[PDB]
Amino acid sequence: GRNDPCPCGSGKKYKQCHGRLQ
Ligand SMILES: [Zn+2]
Repeated sequence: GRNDPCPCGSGKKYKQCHGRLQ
């Protein structure tokens, strides 16, 4: 859903930015 809140404000990005948790 292009939910890249954080300081990205976009889509997909966050998953690669704040989506990974390892
Ligand atoms: Zn981010």
